[PDB]
This record gives sequence, C-alpha cells and structure tokens, in this order.
Amino acid sequence: VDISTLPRVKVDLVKPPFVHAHDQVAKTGPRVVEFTMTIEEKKLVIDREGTEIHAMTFNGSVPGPLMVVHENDYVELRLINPDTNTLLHNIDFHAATGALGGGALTQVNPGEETTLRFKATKPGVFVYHCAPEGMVPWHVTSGMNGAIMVLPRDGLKDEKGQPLTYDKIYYVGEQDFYVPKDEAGNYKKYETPGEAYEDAVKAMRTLTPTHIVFNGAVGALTGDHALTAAVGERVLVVHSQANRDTRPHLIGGHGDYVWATGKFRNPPDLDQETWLIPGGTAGAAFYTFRQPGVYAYVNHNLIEAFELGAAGHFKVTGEWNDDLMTSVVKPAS
Amino acid sequence: VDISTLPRVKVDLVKPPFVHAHDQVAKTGPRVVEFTMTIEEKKLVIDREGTEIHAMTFNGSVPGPLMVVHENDYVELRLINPDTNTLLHNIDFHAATGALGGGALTQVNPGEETTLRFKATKPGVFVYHCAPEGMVPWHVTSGMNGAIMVLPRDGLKDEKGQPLTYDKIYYVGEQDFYVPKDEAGNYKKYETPGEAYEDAVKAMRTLTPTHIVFNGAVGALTGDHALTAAVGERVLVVHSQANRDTRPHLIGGHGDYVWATGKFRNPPDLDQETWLIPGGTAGAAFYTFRQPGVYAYVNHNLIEAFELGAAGHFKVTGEWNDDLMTSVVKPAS
Amino acid sequence: VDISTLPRVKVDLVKPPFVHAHDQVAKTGPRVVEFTMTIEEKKLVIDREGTEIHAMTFNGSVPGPLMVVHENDYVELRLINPDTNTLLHNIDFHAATGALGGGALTQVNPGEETTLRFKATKPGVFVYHCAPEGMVPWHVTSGMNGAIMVLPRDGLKDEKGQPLTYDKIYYVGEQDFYVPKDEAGNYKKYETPGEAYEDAVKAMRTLTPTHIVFNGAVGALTGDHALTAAVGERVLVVHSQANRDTRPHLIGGHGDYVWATGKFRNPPDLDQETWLIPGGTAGAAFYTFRQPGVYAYVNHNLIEAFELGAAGHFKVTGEWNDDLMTSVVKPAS
Ligand SMILES: O=N[O-]
Ligand SMILES: O=N[O-]
Ligand SMILES: O=N[O-]
Ligand SMILES: O=N[O-]
Ligand SMILES: O=N[O-]
Ligand SMILES: O=N[O-]
Ligand SMILES: [Cu+2]
Ligand SMILES: [Cu+2]
Ligand SMILES: [Cu+2]
Ligand SMILES: [Cu+2]
Ligand SMILES: [Cu+2]
Ligand SMILES: [Cu+2]
Repeated sequence: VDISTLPRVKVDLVKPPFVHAHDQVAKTGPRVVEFTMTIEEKKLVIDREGTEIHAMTFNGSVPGPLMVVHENDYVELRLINPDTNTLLHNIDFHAATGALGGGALTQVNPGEETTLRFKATKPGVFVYHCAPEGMVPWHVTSGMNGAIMVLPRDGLKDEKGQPLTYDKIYYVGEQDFYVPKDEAGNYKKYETPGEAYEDAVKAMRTLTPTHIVFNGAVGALTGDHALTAAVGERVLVVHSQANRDTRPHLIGGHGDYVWATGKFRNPPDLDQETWLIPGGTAGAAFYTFRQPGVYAYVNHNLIEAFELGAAGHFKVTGEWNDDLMTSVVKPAS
Repeated sequence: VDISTLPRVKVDLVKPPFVHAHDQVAKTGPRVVEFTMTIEEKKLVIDREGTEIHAMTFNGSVPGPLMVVHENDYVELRLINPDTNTLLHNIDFHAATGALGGGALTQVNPGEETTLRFKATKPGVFVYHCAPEGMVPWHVTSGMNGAIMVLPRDGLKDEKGQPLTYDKIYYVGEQDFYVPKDEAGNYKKYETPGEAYEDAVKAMRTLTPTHIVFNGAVGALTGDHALTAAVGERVLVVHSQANRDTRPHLIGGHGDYVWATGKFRNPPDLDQETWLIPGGTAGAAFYTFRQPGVYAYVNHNLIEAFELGAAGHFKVTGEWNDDLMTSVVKPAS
Repeated sequence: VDISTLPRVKVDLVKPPFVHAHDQVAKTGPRVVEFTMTIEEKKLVIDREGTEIHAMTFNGSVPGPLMVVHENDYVELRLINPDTNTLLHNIDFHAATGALGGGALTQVNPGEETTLRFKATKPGVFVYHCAPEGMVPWHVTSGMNGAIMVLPRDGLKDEKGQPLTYDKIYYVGEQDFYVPKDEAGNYKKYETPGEAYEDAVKAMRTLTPTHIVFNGAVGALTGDHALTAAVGERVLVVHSQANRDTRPHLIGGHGDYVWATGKFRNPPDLDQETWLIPGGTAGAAFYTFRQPGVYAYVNHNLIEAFELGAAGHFKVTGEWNDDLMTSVVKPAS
C-alpha cells in the first residue's frame, strides 16, 4: 500500500493518568496517527521526605503519556531530544515489529530528532520505553517508559464476544526506582549522570527498589489528584510496569474483566481480586462501580503499596447500596 | 429484598488446614450465613530454632479459618476484639464490594465488637485480611489474613462445563514474616508493639522475608499434621498469599484443574506443574491422586520452600501403579 | 499392558539450545523412549569477569538437555553418576506421577547408576531437576535442571483447534546462581562442597541471585552462538526456570502463541509482549518472524537481563518490510 494515500490524524497527548480523546470503535478506515514527544531530563521529587532524583522522561512525565490507536493503523512518532538534555535516548515500542521495537532506528543525541513509523498489527496495551544499548535498565528505571493502546477496530469484547464499552479510562504507570544508598542507608547524591552511573548500576543490582510509585511520586494519585468515578460507570484502568512485576488490586472492588498481560484477542479473566502484570508488560482491567466512597488502588504487595509508594485513590460519587454491604452493628463495647 | 425473610445458618469454623462442612451444590436458596471470629494477639513459635513472634490472628490461627458460602448468599460476620488484646483491628474481604472490602466499617478497639454483612456476588476463593489505616502491611504480615470461598450455586465446573466434585478440601495459607534482624543477622526482640513498629517497617522494606511458612510455622503440615488422601480421591487445595507471590507445586503430582487466580467463572488451567498465585490472591487446584506415598507440597522457589519454610507433606494411601512409574533397575554399582 | 510388547527407540541427546530430532505429529503408536544421561560435576566460568563455580550438571551442560516424547509414551531414563563425581544425585520429572517425580527412586551415589521408567500422561513442557532430600535448592541452583517436552500425539494446536507447526525449536534454560559474597561484596571461594554448603545456604537465603543466565553463562547465546532464523520461519522457544520466576520477551517481536505455564491442553495466549513463567515451570512461545536483523531475547526485568545476564540474541536473515516499520526521518539535527 501507498501509505501516502491514507488519512493522517495528529494526536495531541495529555499527561497521565488522563488519556487523549479517541474512539473505541473505529470511525474511519486505517490511518497514519501522528504523535510527537519531546524528551525531558529533569529533577523530580518522588516522596514525602523530599528525595529528588534525575528523571528521564518522555514529554515531561513519569510515566510517559498513553498513546491510543487502532489495529492496523500506522503510528508515526516524531521524537525530539533537545539540546538542553545531556544524554542519548531512543524508543522501543513493544507494539511494533522489527529493529528492537524501534530502538535501533531512533537513537537521538541532544539536539537531534527522528521520525519512526510502524504498523500496529496486534491489539492490546503495550509498554514503550527508552533502550540505549548498554544503558537500558538505567533509562527505564529513571522513568523513561509509558504505554500504547492498540484497540481492536470494533472495540473491546467480553469472554462471550459481546461488547464492553468503557465510560472513562485512566493510565496508571508504576515505576520502580533504585536510589543509591550509602552503607548507613541514606540516599546518596550525585553531580553528573556519568558520576552517578556506577552507583546506579550497583543499586539496581540489589533488585530491591527504594521507591515504587504511581504517576511518578508517592501520593501522586491521591488528594486533589485522586481518580474519580460515579456509581454505575464503567472504567478501564490501563496499568504498566516496564521493568518489574506488579499485582494490581482495587480495594473495595474487583477487575470485572481483566487482560492481565494486556492483549485483547484473548478473552479476559473474570472477577479478579488481584492479577499479575509481569515486568515489561501493560495490562488492563475493566470495572463497573457499584458503591460510592474512597477506594485504594494498589500493588497488593502491601509493603510495596503502603511503605514504598504503590498506592492511589479513587473517589466515587453516588448512592450507597445496603443490600451489597452494610454495617449491621457498628463498632461498640 | 428484605433480607430478614431469608434463612439464617450459623457456621462453626474449624482450624486450618481443615475446612468447615458445606455443600458444593447449594441445597437451599440464598441464605444469610453467620460467622463469628474472635481476634487473638498471641506469641507464636514459627521455626525449629524457637524464634517467637507476636502474631495477630483471626480465631487463634495463622492463617485465619476458611469461610465457605455460595454465590449470592450474604456473609454476616461478628468480629470480636477482646480487651485482652492491645491493638485496633478490622477486616477487608476481597469477596465484598464497598468500604475497602469492609475495613472502613469494622474498626474495633480492644473491648469492642461489630457485625458486617455483605453480599457474595462473585464466585471464587478470595483473601480476607486486617487492614487498619496506616498500619496495613504490619497486620497482614503478622498473620492477620485468611480466605473465603464463594462456590457457584451448582458447584465447580471444568473447562467444558461438566462437573468437578472434590472428595476432600484443604486450605493452605502461606505467610511471609519479616522478623527484624540486627546487623550481624540475628533476630531482634521487642518489648511492646509500639517499640517494635519502626523495626518492623524497616524489616518489611527489605522485601526479603525471613520466614515463609504454611499454616503458621515451619513443618506445620508435616508429621502427624501431614495432609492425607487415598489413591483415586479428588482433592481441592485452596492456597492464599495475602501479601506476596507464590508458586505452588505438588511434588509427584500436578494441578489437574487450576484456578491460579481463584475465580470460578473462568475455565481452569489444565495439567499445571506449577502456577503463580499473585500476592493478594487466593487460588485453588484440583487433583485426583494416582499413586500412594509421600508427596511434598511447596512454593517452588525451592529456597523459599526448603530453607525458609514453605513446604508441607501429603501422605497418600493405596496401591502402587507400576505402569505409571517404576524403578526398572534400582540404584546399584 | 505388557510394556515389553511396545517399540523401543533410543534418543541421542544434543546440547542446548539445540534439541534432538523428533516428530511433532506422532508417526508411530506409543513407544518406550530410551534416554541416558551422565551426571557431571564440573567447574564453569559464568561471567565476563571470570567467576568460576562448581556446577552440577546433567550431561555436562547448564541447562541439561531437552528430552522430547509424545503423550502416553513411556520415558525410560538411565541415569549414571560416575565415580569421578563426589555427591549423591537423583532426578525429579515434573512430567511424571509418583515418588516425588522420580526422586525417591533414583538416588545414585558416585559409582552407581539407575533406570527409571514413567508414563508421560500429560502434554506440555515440564521442568526436570535433581532433588536430593535436604539439599534440594543447592543442587537446583548449581545448574542441575533441564526440561522435557511431551507433545500431543497430533502436534500443537492454536486457540481454535487448527494446527501450529514449528520450523525450528530452541531450548532456553535460565539459571539463577547465588555465588556467596563476603561483606565487601566479592565472591568467596571454597575448597570442597561440604566447606561451601553453609555459605551456599546463606547466599540462597538472601533470595537475590548474583547471576541470572541463559545456557549457563553471560553471553552464551550471543555472537557465534546467537540463535538464528529467517523471515517467515515459525520458531518455538521453550524456556524453563526451575527455581525462580522469569518474564521472557523477544525484543522486536512477540509471542504469537504462548503457553506461559507450558501445558498444551490449554489454549495459548495470543500476541504476548511478555509472559510470566513461574519458578518451577517450563513455558513455550511460538513466533513467526516478520523482519530480519538482530533481536534480543530477555527476561524483561531489564536489570536481570542486562546487568545479571539473562539476555540472548537472535540473528534473523531476510528482507526488510518497510510497511511494518521504517525510519521516516533518520536521526538528525
Ligand atoms: O485489600 N486491601 O488491602
Ligand atoms: O493477554 N491477555 O490478557
Ligand atoms: O519438584 N520438586 O521440587
Ligand atoms: O481466576 N481464575 O483462575
Ligand atoms: O524491549 N526491550 O527491552
Ligand atoms: O499451561 N498453559 O499455558
Ligand atoms: Cu533514555
Ligand atoms: Cu522492552
Ligand atoms: Cu489487625
Ligand atoms: Cu487486600
Ligand atoms: Cu544433584
Ligand atoms: Cu520441582
């Protein structure tokens, strides 16, 4: 096919956990879907203590933004590495086929840009991440990862082939950080990336994250940034982990339909309490809220959730159903 | 519905790995199934060395007892925290919907009780655990967790829709403990829970259990407490892990039908050697014994099994089948 | 049945990642398939630094060789422990039923041999490993493990029941090693196995591998030992991990059909980016190559891959498809 005969549509990305507007069921034939991302190296405070790291981001956030296309669209990414950055970067899409997912074709030094195109031949949610040869885990675990959703052209289906339509979608990126520590246990600090590299490697080799966070920091998805829904709304939560296993759980709810390893040609698992998303994968869970109130959304290694940071909240509006749950006798002497 | 028009049935719980009597296929319409549990803080010796911890239990055991109901029954739990305990506790059921699984409605100080009711709308095995705000992993990893089984009203089914009926059922709760260590590696000790809390947190944050045990102690499911079966018997083993991944394996057997993430509306996985139960989940495996003798039932991280405690035994009675396995030439020079 | 009336076929094993010749669809009725393995304790250099360990092998390799039979064949293994070895060994097949998978019947001291027969009643890929009572994880994590493939008699099938036929097969054994370290972090060394045992146990109990490798060493499946394919070829990659979870990923490709927990009566998962093989399991992934070039095949904990050793390469010959992927604008200022 002459790709130049296809429609082009430019997407304007949004910061996680929000997701750019899209159609679940494709309203057009295949398209070339145009995205641009600008790499930003920046300092980020990641915990309540004020611990500050040198993050490596796509488009200024950890995680990078969720990209959404349909199966057999073409993804055309302009990747910009401004001269205000100091490292070489690239991008690997797990959705793509060939050239290490794109990494072999997208190496950009500061002051360079590149444009990659690939055909999104398989439906699912997929990780994307930076992957410069010899320095891969350092870039990934500095926050340089996100996800892409490739919807089936006729949207999502349940285990019986009937439609599933979400009302809202959120993208939760989970990030394991490995902040080097001195022998006494305090975080070290470093003056340039090259002076940091050996201690970064040492810290990674412990296989013990110092922080595990959603949307780039402890508490990022709480308070005025809690996720929201109403009773009766259908919500899809896309969750990715580019480097390490996680086990998401909606405290007070379920995954009514879960693609734990993220690939929509497979039937979803029903009624999950918790599911395993392997490191290097994106998963997706569909839930219809039935009760109002505060929910916690966590990695259900509860240490990882409540001591290391892998916990967010939903605030859900609506009516309470006492048939589904009630306090018969409130706590009393 | 007026729940007061429904039958009430009081269950009398039993200590794991045994399971209270129940019917696989529901012999009545929906019921309110009444349970009572009394929280007990107690010292427990967990290994052969004599290491003693301050455990936090439901009904005196680690794990707490298995509760069994059918889909769309109501679970009505009276939870008692006697004044001989010193901490605040609550309960979260992963089977339930709303109020963080019940935790937001069941906070009981010593000397208090409460009664919670919820509708068991989804079939499967599910974790329950204590979850007091700000102290969640400490209570869970002190042993304060168990499981609940919500059977389909017409019992279990295989991947083709035909019945699966177990002859025996056992509940294996697997517990990761994080016993604080001094720099030399010996377990520390503490005089009150509040004096222990910071070191407990420190120990948890290593993400490295000091002990991983079945039924509350190294060797608990061995010797005179080994699990038992006969050749030809159909056995369901429910396995839960409230905080950390495990990978069960019957040494010498298989999981003929496994719901690794525990939810019975999904078809089981067939012929598993090993399966992954994510932390925060209950799973269930169905096996028909074909050979007599000693079996080991383990977490198949064999370090976790044989060095940290996650190993039990079956003793199986009956005839040996030499067609299925035989020593053709016994070991010899 | 009188097994003595069945055909006997002797297999001549090959060193991983290659696999002995076999038929996907069975060309005969059930057979007794005869294998012989000779245990070899040997020194192995496992990393680029020259770190040398005392490995425990089946047939001289880590992993041991892949054995291939069909469902309801009998596997008859002659296991030889020459008098040039110093330890007791045995074998457990996860494919087998009874006697701890064979371990209770195959204990051989140096200078002894034994012959075990079992019926391969369940199709799938399965782990085999040494398992001497009281010393199990030490033998396994010294490299004493491999896998066996039990093919359905009519070969592999997709999720719809139509045939899947591979053109090439490779066996990737992934090994976690626990090389004891001194307080400063250097690997220790030891003069006999018994003098090594306590420090080996200590090192294992950290649950933190020092090395995680494919085919027995860092870089073993790279360079002149890279895996190979051509565009359009259908490749099955069998992957095992006898002790610890892994999450394989073909960088630049997919698992088109994956049996993550290895058992062929289940439908495969489609279009996987990454899958979880639990410790104690073998899995298998089927892929049809669509692009030429270098691929990396990794455990997608990228620390485990690129810093600890769990990475190999494919070199794929053929035509580049610019419709599937192209650089629209190569990197430039
Ligand atoms: O289910 N909450 O930990
Ligand atoms: O890959 N499906 O969950
Ligand atoms: O299969 N037993 O380790
Ligand atoms: O959730 N089913 O295994
Ligand atoms: O997808 N490669 O890390
Ligand atoms: O066990 N089947 O992937
Ligand atoms: Cu980068
Ligand atoms: Cu990747
Ligand atoms: Cu408690
Ligand atoms: Cu929970
Ligand atoms: Cu051995
Ligand atoms: Cu085993």
